[PDB]
Amino acid sequence: KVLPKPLNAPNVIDTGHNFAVINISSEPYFGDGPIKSKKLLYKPVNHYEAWQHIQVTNEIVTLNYLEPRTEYELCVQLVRGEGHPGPVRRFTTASIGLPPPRGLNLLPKSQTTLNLTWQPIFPSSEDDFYVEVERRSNIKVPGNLTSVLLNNLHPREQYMVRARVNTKAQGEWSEDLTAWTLSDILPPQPENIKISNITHSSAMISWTILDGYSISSITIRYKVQGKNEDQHVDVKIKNATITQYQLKGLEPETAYQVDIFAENNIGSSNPAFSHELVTLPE
Amino acid sequence: KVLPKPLNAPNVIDTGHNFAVINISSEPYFGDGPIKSKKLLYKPVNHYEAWQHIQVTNEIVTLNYLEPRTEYELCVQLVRRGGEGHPGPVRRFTTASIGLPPPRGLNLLPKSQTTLNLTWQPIFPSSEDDFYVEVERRSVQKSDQQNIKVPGNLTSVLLNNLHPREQYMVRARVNTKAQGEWSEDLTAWTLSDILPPQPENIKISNITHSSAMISWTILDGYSISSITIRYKVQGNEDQHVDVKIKNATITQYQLKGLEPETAYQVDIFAENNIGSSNPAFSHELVTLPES
Repeated sequence: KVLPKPLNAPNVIDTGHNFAVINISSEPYFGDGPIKSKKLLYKPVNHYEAWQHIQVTNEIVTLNYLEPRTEYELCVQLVRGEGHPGPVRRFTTASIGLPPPRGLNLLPKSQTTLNLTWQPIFPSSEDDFYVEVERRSNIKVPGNLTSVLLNNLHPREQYMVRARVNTKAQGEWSEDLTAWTLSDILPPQPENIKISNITHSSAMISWTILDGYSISSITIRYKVQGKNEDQHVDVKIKNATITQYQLKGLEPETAYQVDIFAENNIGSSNPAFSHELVTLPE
Repeated sequence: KVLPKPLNAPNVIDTGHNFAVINISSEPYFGDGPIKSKKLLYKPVNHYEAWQHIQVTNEIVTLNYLEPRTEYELCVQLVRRGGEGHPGPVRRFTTASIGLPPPRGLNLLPKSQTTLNLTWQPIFPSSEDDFYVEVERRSVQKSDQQNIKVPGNLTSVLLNNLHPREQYMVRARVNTKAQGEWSEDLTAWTLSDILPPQPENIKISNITHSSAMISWTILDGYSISSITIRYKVQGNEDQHVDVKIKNATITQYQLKGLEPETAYQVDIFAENNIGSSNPAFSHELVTLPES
């Protein structure tokens, strides 16, 4: 009595990202009936492990608890003991959405050009991928790239850009990245110049700058009041987010001339001078 | 003894706006000398009043206390050593102009992305010189200065050929041959060519059960003329409220009359000549309970 063995490989009916629905194609078989038990054997390809299995009452079965984008192999055994496995079916599960690229940075390269960069990407699957970049009013860049040049923009403009990673699935959008093109003109001077916490040795100085002019740096020049002074002091603040400063080491009962500048890709601003800093006796 | 009278008119040799230097031209004369005293008579033309007079010891006198751009007439009388003779020929001269004050009601207003219009009240000067208006356009750093002269019968000058979203300093003065006083600088922005950035630095503080204080920052230079604060109860909704602020210098706002223990969706917009900005959202408006 020849042990029965299916004619056709199992058929995949519906595939998800975590589940596969299979028609095991038990019948028709070759050999002698009747059949008292049908077994579907399944296993992720290139995984060194024993085959998993379940008994199938009928013809249709759903494999749950699967992994994304994984290829699985399927075959069926029938019992009249156990016979030879039928033809093998291979299928791959579905892609899930990828999170946006890491270390996203949008930076000015010119007055008409922004550069968007991200960290190199290592997916959990061998999907072919590209990055979709959206300027918020679309350009598709090959996934082997980590930088995209956004051209033909206008000087002194503010742009918002987001990205996502596309395979077959569509990716999760990044949060917007806001950046400015470089300025075409000199920056405006610092504003709201107040001086507080005067001592005999020190004083606090604060200001605000206007956004939109690519102000990358701030110079605070101070100097003892005289028509005859051989020395002045330039403090150079290369991070234009700092908006206050403690002046220390001054001379008591002394009048100072304080000037505050702001610079960008074009040049410096006019002096935002302050009405006199005069330290206290002692 | 035929009474002595000068033959030439006095000569004006220097001229200011408040003074005149005169050679009285006493000699040569007609008649019989010698000369005991010389007298220069002078008067503002078209002034119904008596002639003023000054004694001149020698030949050169300096008339002070004069008025700007005023026509005067001069003549000289002589006394001999042994009364007063005929006045000599008359010399007319006009004093010099002083610098006029700047135009009044000065106003600089943006008309387009590339045009500013400068206006002023019609000018009625204290003299009758042919005058003009000089308009000086500079940048904030006083870079590309452009001077334009406009005929004095005009009250408006269009300063086109500029650039969108830029600031310009404009001052004016009224000139004759005497240069006028420069007016105070007027600064104005050209109209935007693009939509305004959304307001930023949005802060919601002083939360109560009834209110809150919304602060924000907008960017100068985009010709932003209005601010819209739109808030609804978080939920579709059958109603919402639009606070409309026409003074774009207001950066705070006190929302009042708010239901206790409730969540609001607050959006803030910026409006200019091109249109409206993207909304500046905040889900952060959640009041405190009646307690």
